[PDB]
Amino acid sequence: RRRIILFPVPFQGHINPILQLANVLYSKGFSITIFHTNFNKPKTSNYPHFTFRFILDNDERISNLPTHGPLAGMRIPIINEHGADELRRELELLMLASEEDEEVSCLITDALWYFAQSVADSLNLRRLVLMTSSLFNFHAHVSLPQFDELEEQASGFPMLKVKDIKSAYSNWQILKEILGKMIKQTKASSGVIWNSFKELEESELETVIREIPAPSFLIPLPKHLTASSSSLLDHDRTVFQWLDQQPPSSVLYVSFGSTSEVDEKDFLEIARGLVDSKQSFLWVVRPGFVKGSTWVEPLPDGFLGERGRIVKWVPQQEVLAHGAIGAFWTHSGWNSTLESVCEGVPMIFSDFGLDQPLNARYMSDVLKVGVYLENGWERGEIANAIRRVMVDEEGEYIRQNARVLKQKADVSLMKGGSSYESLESLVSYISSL
Ligand SMILES: O=c1ccn([C@@H]2O[C@H](COP(=O)(O)OP(=O)(O)O)[C@@H](O)[C@H]2O)c(=O)[nH]1
Repeated sequence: RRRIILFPVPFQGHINPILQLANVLYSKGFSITIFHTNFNKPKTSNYPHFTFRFILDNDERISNLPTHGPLAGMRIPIINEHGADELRRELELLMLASEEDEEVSCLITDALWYFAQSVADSLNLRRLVLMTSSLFNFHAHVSLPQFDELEEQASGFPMLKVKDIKSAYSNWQILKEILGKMIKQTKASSGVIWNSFKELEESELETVIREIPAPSFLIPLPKHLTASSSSLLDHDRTVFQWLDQQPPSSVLYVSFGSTSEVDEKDFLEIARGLVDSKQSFLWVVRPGFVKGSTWVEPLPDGFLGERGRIVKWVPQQEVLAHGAIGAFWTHSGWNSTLESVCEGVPMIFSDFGLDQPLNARYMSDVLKVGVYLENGWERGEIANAIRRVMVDEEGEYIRQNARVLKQKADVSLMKGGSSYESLESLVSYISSL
């Protein structure tokens, strides 16, 4: 009796949170249509209860781009600057074809689809925005003019060091423009859904209240459901029979997300830090991860030994919840970070720029749930980080913080919790649009 249209950005880390939201909203009585590009499409047969519509790449034009590297997502700007007419065409089709007693309540877009705002306005259709990065991260964007007028303790941001900012915003006419339209149009939206929870980013709520005149809602989506049904790669599910053989809290999970890439100098250094830590590890290396190779070709044989295993892909949150996991070495993508937080797993942080440095520093020095490794890649430093989080008594407090943080995330979903009442408002709000 009330349908919601959800249009994600076709990259994991963007597909994952939006389909989590859609499932949650489905949990609350709404119908779901997903607008998706054919590129990077998820497995629609995992969502029998969703209707999928494929758009904007079907009859191609400027999107005959490469499918796998740092230059896909050039689709993002292209579609932003050229997709408006098709989007309006497709939305109008769907609103024609519903109704008997089925309105369309709103359109929820990834905040990167800033072109969607004027399209929805043109159809008198409320639009809601979904942020896939943190509130802290929005607090640094919407402060990127004090930074410009000007190495350690960033002025007006004691959380961060200058290294942090100068690595985060190091491509800054490259995405200056589209980062700002993004903000411009989520301010002008009818509401913003944030994938976190109030007690995770309490220090950041004031900014969001004062910068964004639309209502905000903080929902830790990974506490509602994992993102597994929206996996673009196939799960290596054999890891769990191997995890069932390990003692509790004695495996380090290692994974640098869906898009990062490292050059062989560094890939072989990470291996040795793993071996040098003498901890057991389950290492996800996406085929593509390494400069030179397809998968993990520069790796010698048995080099990991009896304690190491390597795979192309897992159901990450489910692994983070297995009792064998004692720590998570991550590139600090916001989804991974939130998943590890919601499962109570402490982290070792690396990063590849772009919100990742700020996620790492916030979890490292504010919440104190991990060790920020990046002054580079060095074996002994890597081994020291793994052991301080996993074994050292010095790091008992980080492990303890991780457990309490998860409890805070659990409590927030209970009646009178921040996340509970946030979701309750969101449903109420959408139902009156
Ligand atoms: O082997 C893997 C590696 C990662 N992921 C998921 O991929 C997403 C990556 O999102 P994130 O923001 O952390 O990283 P990004 O790829 O955007 O840098 C997370 O939900 C992970 O749980 C997964 O399911 N299996």
